[PDB]
Amino acid sequence: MLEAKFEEASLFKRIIDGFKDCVQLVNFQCKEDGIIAQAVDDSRVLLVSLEIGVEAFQEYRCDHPVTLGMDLTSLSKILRCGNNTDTLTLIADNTPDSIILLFEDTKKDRIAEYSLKLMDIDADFLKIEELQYDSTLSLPSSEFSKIVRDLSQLSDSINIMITKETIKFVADGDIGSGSVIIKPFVDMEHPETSIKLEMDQPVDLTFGAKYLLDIIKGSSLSDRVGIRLSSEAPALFQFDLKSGFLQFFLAPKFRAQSRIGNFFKKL
Amino acid sequence: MLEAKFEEASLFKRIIDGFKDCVQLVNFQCKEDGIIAQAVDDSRVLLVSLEIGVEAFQEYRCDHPVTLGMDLTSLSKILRCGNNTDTLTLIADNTPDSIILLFEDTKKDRIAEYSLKLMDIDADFLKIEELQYDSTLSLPSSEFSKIVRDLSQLSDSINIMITKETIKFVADGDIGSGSVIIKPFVDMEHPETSIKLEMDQPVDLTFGAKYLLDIIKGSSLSDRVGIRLSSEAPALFQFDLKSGFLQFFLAPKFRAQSRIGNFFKKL
Amino acid sequence: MLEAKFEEASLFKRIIDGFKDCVQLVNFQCKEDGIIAQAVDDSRVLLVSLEIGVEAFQEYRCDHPVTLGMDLTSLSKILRCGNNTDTLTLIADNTPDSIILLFEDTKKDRIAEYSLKLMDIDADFLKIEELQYDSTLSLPSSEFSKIVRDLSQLSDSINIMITKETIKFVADGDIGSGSVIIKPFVDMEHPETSIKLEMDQPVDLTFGAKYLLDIIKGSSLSDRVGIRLSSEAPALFQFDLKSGFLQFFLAPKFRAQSRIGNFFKKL
Repeated sequence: MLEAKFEEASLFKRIIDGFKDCVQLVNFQCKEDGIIAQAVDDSRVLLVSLEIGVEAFQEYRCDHPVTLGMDLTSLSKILRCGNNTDTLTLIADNTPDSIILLFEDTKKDRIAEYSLKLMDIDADFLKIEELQYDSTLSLPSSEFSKIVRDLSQLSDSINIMITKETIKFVADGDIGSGSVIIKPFVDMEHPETSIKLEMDQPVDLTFGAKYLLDIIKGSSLSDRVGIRLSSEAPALFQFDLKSGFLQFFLAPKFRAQSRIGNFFKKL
Repeated sequence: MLEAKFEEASLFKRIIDGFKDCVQLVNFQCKEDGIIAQAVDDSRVLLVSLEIGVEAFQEYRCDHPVTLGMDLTSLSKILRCGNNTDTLTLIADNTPDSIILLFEDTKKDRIAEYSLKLMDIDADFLKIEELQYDSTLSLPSSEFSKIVRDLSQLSDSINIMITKETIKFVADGDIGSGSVIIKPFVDMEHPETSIKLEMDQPVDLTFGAKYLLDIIKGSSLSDRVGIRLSSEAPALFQFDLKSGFLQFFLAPKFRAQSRIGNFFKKL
Repeated sequence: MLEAKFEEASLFKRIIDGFKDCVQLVNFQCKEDGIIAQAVDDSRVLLVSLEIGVEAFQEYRCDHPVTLGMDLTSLSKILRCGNNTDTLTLIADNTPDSIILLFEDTKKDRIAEYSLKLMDIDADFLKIEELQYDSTLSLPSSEFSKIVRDLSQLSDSINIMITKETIKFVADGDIGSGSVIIKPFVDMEHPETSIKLEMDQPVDLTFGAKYLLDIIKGSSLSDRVGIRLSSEAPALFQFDLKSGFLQFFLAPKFRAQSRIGNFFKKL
């Protein structure tokens, strides 16, 4: 038996929005420490990884570990039934063939109970390699999605280059090219805006703009994206949650598109 | 000679919007005490019925009874030409071959005189029965249409069930289920937020969501919808005007779509 | 070498927006006194002509006169970048094969630099002899596009008739017809809402509503359009900038559309 209550239903909606469009059929495995999910797009270059701590809920309790296979686009149909600020409680049984979503309003005399039919999804789970990154940076999610959205008009590839307190996004395509250069700074007056490069080695990696355009959809979960780049492993884009996170692992282009399985092996 | 005058043109526009998406070709009957209209969907499940009392006009004069056959989508093209706040004056002659719409502003000697060609529409007036309904309820137009819009994600059929001070909407479909339970409560704080119910008899009917979604388009005429349900009659959805109304009669599904002609016969 | 700076990038976006939908491949000629552009639609009915004086730039310099052939729809992709209020600097070389667009934000130390590949466009330039117009008028750009957008609901032709302190737009079509008449006046409380007419002879011209709908897109540049109509010359619609303008020369219909090339000959 599972009983997870979100203080505001919009949170679980913003989370699910964060990686539908990249993958549609996801296994949500509910443990007693929270809910985790992992999924790889059909091109095998982008790996979504979800972690929600018990702490992120108003109340959470999972008797046994349970796997909830869900179609994200049908789940998001249900998740638009909220009143944005409603009490969303995910509830399920022992060997559930369906989960229940119970939207509660504070005004009471008003409760809505939706049932999502579950699905059997084969689970290819890939151990995420504990690895050190050459250059880890952090910037407001707001400005990153604007950098990505601008340059993707110009090319199918965006390149990230970290050199000595220089972060350089470049896109070169048929109609032309673009550069946006940002340098690390703290503005304590309003500190939710610092660019924090930390560079061991310089890194020059190129990614498909299409995957980055799906990654920036996680911006609705955190004020700042943390990006961690390594010369020869997938890049980590991370949006931080109340006490979990949404992580996109992006196989870079070396430029041949490499696949995420060339770094991460099955369980 | 007909000279109807809406001090605010927006009101004849919100009226037509309430059922342009339901029936296209409608006959507007203009007599001495006001205007009536009646139309049935091409599937003969929905019966729209319009009534505008004279009191709803700022000025109104109709010498002898006149019928205006109109293509609602062409009328709505013209009705989108105002400033919302213009005084729209509806005008016609004897044996009218076209109607006149006269938008007047109060912020300038501005007059946009439009002419809509009239149309010959076969009259299919059906009598109305409205026998003592087992149960009648009323709720905010806002709250009703969101209930309908939510559940229609889940199934093609919405079922309404009235019991002791409990109104239950339920939708059962391929991806899952949804039910909303509301309880009558009258609330002096603000009168617009009161759910009213009178159950002489408990009653449950199932309707096509596709039709309900056209019915909720009437939300733009009153802040509250009135619903009247009986076991062997069509359901009555009613949006009230200042001395008028727009009503939808909906043939229920009792697993089969029944057609309104099994309840209403010709004139 | 060319260095043209807009104080706000917003201006060059709304300028290009004003006629990207009318012609796609435009030659922008930078002389030292500013930038000029002229282009004709594929139907040879509408002639766009642009003029930006240096007075319109925050900063401006052009050593030798240079022509930049540009694809407007590719240019507007770049012009969608930046923060609308950045300092956009247009930059070019001797025989430039590319333009450089430099978005600066006057708040942080961030510079975004785009390069647009140029285009080889044959300079179909027309000598323009505007002559005397029988009638010239001016009204709010707001009100003109609302008149045009309204009346094109009804027909493919809109007729403008100037006669005795009366401006009369008429549209006659299949579903019906509409006429709006405006009279010349002045309200000093708000002096940008005034209709100004000056008539030597009355004029009655008919235009294609498709062309008018592209012309009204210039409203994003000025609060007022100036219209000048003569009997057998194209109509002039003009939106004024601080030091320059965007003007449309529109070959009238006489039931038959004339071609701009029947009034203006090659250079």
